[PDB]
Amino acid sequence: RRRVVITGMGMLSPLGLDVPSSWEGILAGRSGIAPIEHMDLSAYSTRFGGSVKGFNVEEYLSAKEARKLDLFIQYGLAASFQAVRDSGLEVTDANRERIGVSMGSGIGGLTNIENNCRSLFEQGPRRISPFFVPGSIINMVSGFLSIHLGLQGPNYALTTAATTGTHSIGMAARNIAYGEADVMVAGGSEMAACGLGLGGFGAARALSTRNDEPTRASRPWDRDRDGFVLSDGSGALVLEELEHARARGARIYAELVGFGMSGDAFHMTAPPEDGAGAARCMKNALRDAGLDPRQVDYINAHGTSTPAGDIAEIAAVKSVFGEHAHALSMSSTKSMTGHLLGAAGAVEAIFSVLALRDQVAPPTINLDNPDEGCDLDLVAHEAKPRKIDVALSNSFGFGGTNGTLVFRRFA
Amino acid sequence: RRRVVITGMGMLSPLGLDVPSSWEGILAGRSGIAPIEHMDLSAYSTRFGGSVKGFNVEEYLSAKEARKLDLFIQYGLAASFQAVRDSGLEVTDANRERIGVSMGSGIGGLTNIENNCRSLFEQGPRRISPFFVPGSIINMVSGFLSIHLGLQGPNYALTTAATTGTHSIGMAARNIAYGEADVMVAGGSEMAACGLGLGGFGAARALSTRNDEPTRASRPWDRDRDGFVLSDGSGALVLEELEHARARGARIYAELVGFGMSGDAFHMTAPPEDGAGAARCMKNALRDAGLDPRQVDYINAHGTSTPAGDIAEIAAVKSVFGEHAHALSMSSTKSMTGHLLGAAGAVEAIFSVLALRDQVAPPTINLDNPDEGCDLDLVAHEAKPRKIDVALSNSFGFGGTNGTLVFRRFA
Ligand SMILES: CC(C)NC(=O)c1cc[nH]n1
Ligand SMILES: CC(C)NC(=O)c1cc[nH]n1
Repeated sequence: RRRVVITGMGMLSPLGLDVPSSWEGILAGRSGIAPIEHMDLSAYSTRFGGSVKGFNVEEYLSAKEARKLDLFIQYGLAASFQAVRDSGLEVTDANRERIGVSMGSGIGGLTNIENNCRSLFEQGPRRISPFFVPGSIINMVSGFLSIHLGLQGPNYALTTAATTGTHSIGMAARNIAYGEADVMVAGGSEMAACGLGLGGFGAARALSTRNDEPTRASRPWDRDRDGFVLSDGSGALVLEELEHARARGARIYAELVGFGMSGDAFHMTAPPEDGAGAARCMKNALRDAGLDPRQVDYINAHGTSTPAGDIAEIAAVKSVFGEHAHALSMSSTKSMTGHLLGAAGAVEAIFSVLALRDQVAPPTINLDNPDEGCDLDLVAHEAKPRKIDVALSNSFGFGGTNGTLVFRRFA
Repeated sequence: RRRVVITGMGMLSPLGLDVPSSWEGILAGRSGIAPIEHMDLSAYSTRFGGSVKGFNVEEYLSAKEARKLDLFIQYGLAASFQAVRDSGLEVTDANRERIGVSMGSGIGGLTNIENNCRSLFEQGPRRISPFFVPGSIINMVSGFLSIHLGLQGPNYALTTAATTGTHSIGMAARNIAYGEADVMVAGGSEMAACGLGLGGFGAARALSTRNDEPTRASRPWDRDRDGFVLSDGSGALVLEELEHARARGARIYAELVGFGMSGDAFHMTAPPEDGAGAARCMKNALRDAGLDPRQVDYINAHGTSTPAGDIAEIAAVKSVFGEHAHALSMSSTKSMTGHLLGAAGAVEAIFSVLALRDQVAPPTINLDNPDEGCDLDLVAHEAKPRKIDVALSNSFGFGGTNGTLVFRRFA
């Protein structure tokens, strides 16, 4: 089985329009959460979220091309273009069949759907945009990236709710490991802040309603948590076979050593109280990496700020790591970014890789009063410089679909 | 030890095809910035700039000669011919060895290089013009001017990015001071508005992207500034030893009393936040002039409309001038002209000399909301008649290369 390394990273998040600006916010404990400006939400129970501020699509695409694409596609292409530039890779006739794309989304083009739905109900079907389908379907980040850069390798898209970015990266790594590609651009994107998004998650009572203090709403493992915060953006990584990277003198950030999956097979939105599914998934990833639990230094948690979810993840980490659960550091960067849904696993993979580069555990902000049994090192309030050789990233999605990635300092 | 005065000036700018037309625009607060007409930029993130409008090279050169020369050389020769005519100097066998030229450029013949590169890639090397080298190299403004007018004195060219025009004038003044010339034609020219120029500065994210309001894009010290505006043109001055000027009854505009240089030694494109390099450079120029900071009445700023640059220049002016920083007037004429790069220091030297002639500080247009700490007299919006005995002109360039000129009312 071939080794897979990370040679390029790209991002849009509520904290920044690139990786270095986002990471500066993470290490400073900055919130990207604010009242939403782009629609009137006076009728909604949640009126805040994590928006991308000041995005200029014309840095990436012509105004002509951009007009045809939903925001989630613009965001996915921005992160992908950043990652490919960051990698330094040159695409040629000799390698274009060996370079593929796996960029996913949880909910896809809900804004475009809403806008075309308005035209349809008011004025009938002949008002629908000709670009409605190709500019809204989830696989068009992978499609449009492949067309723009001439990538002819495996071309697909995952949609697994909060697990999307984690599955996208893990399965792209499998393509490289088993020899069906040498390079993959993998990750996810999301822009679900429309009436149907805030209204839909609101109707399921999944969202924090702390409208008076939006920056305090996302509070993983805190006793006063009341649901997740909806956020927008994108993450992309260039995954590359090790000898391919070495041959061209690529800068290597870290090694992707492990990928695990499981299903809870329990409930449509609630985890089992002991997080048994999450425990199996983390053990599967560590076994894939050939690592003992005692070798893990940092966990980037799922940690969405939900009553049932946050405590199930603690139970799963205690089950897998035993006494070592009190030696590792675990934090939820969703305390600062909110929940990017299909992009969460992509941006959190990048944060896990930068924790390895910079030897620092990002904080869990807003952890004022840890709940019953939440007695691990959850890196409350402030970043913690420490030794990190192995970093684990968890994603648990609606339906009980679980994914874990394991990254290692490269040697 | 000899005194140096200005006896002739010439210009092409986005505001006019000569000095008086350009200065009328400056004092009226007119913008020279517009959507670019000479190429299709529909695919670029910046689609506007400061173009020279209605330039006729046949006013200066035969069609034969002009066809051999890049636009930046045509522009440099136009300004130089204007300055020499303006000075009234007669070139003879008795003085031609005592008259030299120092005309520079930041980027030089990028248009010609791009056009010859197209021929080379499509049709191979025998399609390259025989005039490609002598018609594109930066020293051919000095070369062609010397041949056309029979000037046999010191003959050279500076290339120091945004500092080019300032270094060119200061070093020409040193030649006269030290006795190696009695007259120098000095300044700079630029025409970087080709695909490689807009594309190159765009790729570095150095340019404003305010395509919806081009005349509002250049907004030095304004909280909503987002990078510089690329502009084209040329400036030339006839510098002359004082007794030489007096003897022939020359009209004297002003005295060039000081020239200072420094390097930031900090970063390739960013200044130090406190502008320590700019402060050393201004002090060096004042020490050269034998002036105290309290004697400065007007500063023509570098003021390019960049986030880091504009606030560094304020810090440097506060450091050098102390309480007097609130008594002098400082403005950026790039608010109107945009950034002429290698020509910026030449056209801004001319504006500093005319501020002395006319006793008026040109405005900083578009200064709607001055940023934190930008609380000096920045001559917002409208020209300000006032007493000006001493005017300073600043230029700070890529690489941290700094130059300052000091001009005085002549007595
Ligand atoms: C999103 C739901 C189904 N899952 C969890 O919150 C969770 C926590 C631990 N294992 N699973
Ligand atoms: C062009 C860059 C390198 N320099 C400045 O903008 C600047 C401002 C004050 N000192 N330096």
